[PDB]
Amino acid sequence: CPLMVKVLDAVRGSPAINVAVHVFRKAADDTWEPFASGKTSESGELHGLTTEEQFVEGIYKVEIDTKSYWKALGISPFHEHAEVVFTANDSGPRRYTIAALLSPYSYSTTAVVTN
Amino acid sequence: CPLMVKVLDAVRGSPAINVAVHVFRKAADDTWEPFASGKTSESGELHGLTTEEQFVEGIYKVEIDTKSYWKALGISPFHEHAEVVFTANDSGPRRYTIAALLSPYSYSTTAVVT
Amino acid sequence: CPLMVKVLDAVRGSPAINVAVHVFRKAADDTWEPFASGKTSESGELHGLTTEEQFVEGIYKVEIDTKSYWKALGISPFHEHAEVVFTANDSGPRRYTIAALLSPYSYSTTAVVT
Amino acid sequence: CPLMVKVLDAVRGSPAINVAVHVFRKAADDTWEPFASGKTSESGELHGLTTEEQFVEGIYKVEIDTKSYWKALGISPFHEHAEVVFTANDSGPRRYTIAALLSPYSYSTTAVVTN
Ligand SMILES: O=C(O)c1ccccc1Nc1ccccc1C(F)(F)F
Repeated sequence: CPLMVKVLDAVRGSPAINVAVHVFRKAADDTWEPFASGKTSESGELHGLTTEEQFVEGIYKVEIDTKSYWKALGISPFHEHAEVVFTANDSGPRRYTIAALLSPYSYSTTAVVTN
Repeated sequence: CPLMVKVLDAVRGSPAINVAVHVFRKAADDTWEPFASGKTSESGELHGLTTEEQFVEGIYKVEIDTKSYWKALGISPFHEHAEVVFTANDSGPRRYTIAALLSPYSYSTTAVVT
Repeated sequence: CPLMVKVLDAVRGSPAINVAVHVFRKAADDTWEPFASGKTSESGELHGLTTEEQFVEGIYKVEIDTKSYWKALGISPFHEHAEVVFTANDSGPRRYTIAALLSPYSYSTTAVVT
Repeated sequence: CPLMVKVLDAVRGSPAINVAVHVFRKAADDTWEPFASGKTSESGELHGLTTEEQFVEGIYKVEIDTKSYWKALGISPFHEHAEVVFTANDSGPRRYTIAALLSPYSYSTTAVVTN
């Protein structure tokens, strides 16, 4: 699993379940083309987004639909979504874990990169 | 000052100075059109981006060029930049403060609306 | 104003008002002796805790009563309080700003030293 | 595993390895008595701190020796350590995951509580 996304809820102290995640790859014409998508599981994790063969070097954007998540909980969020943009595999294949901690008016995101 | 941006450095424990910030407004055709831009001051703050008259309801994107900031410090950052996308509600007198705490592989952002 | 505290609310997107803050200094016998205290203002800030003369080198602990803050809002918090323990170096002119972003089950704290 | 601690490094984008962790329980005399201790593994995690039987209701303090961690990396940290104080099991046994994201002058901590 070269790309994994984990989302936590800072208000309820639990994984953020059923959060929609869309991944895009910057195309040759500087356009964002759909790469993969899914929803976080009961553990707040999303696996199987891509394969080592498909996950080539490039600039990727991980969009986390935080707005819909908070709306479903009856909380008016500030952000439309949380975006994480990064260059991947520019120096060989790596394993990426993109994590996000969500709050209605704030979010923190970090990345753990492994060989 | 309807919109203000503040950036901090979590590695050095100081304001993030000279950080480029670009603000965009979503156009009728779902395109991001330039709205305002500038660089954070010595206090890591950026004021005077817009006026109450110009800052109408809509979806705005604040792009913080974090990559260039870390590069200038000799640190390889993870993110290309930090983006904050939000809807300006306008309902009632409101000042928006977008703050971001930067680390090489992480960043936290919060909004203070008063 | 050598030491300043700022607290924000990540749930409501506003300053954390009326938050009790207690500052302690580690005594010669490794005990925490009261140093200063107060409550955050409408801007979520707390100034005038000490003076340059009184704020000598040493280990300080800033305790933020986060529990009471969330209780007053009807939210069951996880932490008893938020503690920030640091050493005041003094080496060179320095102002310390301790900031904390609060959520019911999480909090982030950073220090800005200028 | 009723109590687990996970520590990440926001500067290197990796788990924080070999971080000393001390857990204390507030005694009847308002004193902090040693409860358990250990060091994070290669995954930045610390398991086996206690058992369901030993982890009774009470106020616990998880002290993460962040200072030593940054010192070993040649970085002058701001905090002496990171402390997480919370009441546990006050309404029945729960599983607690205490996570911390570390930076030289900042740290974020969150808790994930499960049944
Ligand atoms: O640090 C400050 O002085 C500050 C002042 C105004 C607004 C935000 C600020 N800091 C900040 C910014 C983003 C995420 C967390 C914090 C924290 F944790 F610091 F609150």
